[PDB]
Amino acid sequence: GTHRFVQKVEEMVQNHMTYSLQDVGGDANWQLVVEEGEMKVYRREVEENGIVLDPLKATHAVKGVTGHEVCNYFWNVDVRNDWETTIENFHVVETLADNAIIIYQTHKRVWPASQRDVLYLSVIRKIPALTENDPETWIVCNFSVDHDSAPLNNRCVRAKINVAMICQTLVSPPEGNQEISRDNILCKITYVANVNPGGWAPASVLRAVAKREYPKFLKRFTSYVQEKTAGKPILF
Ligand SMILES: CCCCCCCCCCCCCC(=O)N[C@@H](CO)C[C@@H](O)c1ccccc1
Repeated sequence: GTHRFVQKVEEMVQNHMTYSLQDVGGDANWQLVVEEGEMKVYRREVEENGIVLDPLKATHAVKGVTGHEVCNYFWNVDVRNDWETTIENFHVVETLADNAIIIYQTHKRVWPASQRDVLYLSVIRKIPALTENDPETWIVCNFSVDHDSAPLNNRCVRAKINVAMICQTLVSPPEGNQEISRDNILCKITYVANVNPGGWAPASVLRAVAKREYPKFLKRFTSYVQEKTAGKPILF
């Protein structure tokens, strides 16, 4: 890439590829707090100076869609309002490259506290597979940056985030005369969110809200991808 954020991008992608994919089922620092179908949501309870920082990690398996398609839909701001429910307003501050943009958005008051805004670079990347026996990996990384055109606000507390949707397509070609259809593909998703609320709020409530809102998002967003891609040619 040309843009000034290319080095930071690579470091964020690499951290997610090494630390975010790590299996969290047997990790006793993590707690499985939501299960429904193929979806599991885990959290690690962390606070600094009384501020709840709990890392969130979800895993999902979604039939009939690819990692490329799920990542495309997650990244593409032209469809954000089709699925996102926690945002009041957003706009693109800057386009850095064809796969990378900076976004400013304000969120609905889902917490018992001042309204939050966030200012993040959103980038979509493909990580090639080492062999044709393995899945290619598609990732969208959303991470807080600074921008002159979006300074701190009077009205909102500036949250900071480090989020990744990491997706891999598994395929199971059919036995004989049939061509591959969407019944033969499944997308494995890992979604990780590390959110700094930028100020204090009761932890009990913040945790209740995260337990509610992330599984809600994931079900609605993945369903939306399934609907919008149904009966379409598969994008690997
Ligand atoms: C910025 C803190 C204010 C929101 C408080 C938490 C609400 C839970 C949101 C669940 C849905 C996450 C959807 C999600 O991942 N959304 C994208 C696109 O809007 C931006 C994102 O990477 C993010 C993650 C987490 C918080 C805000 C924004």
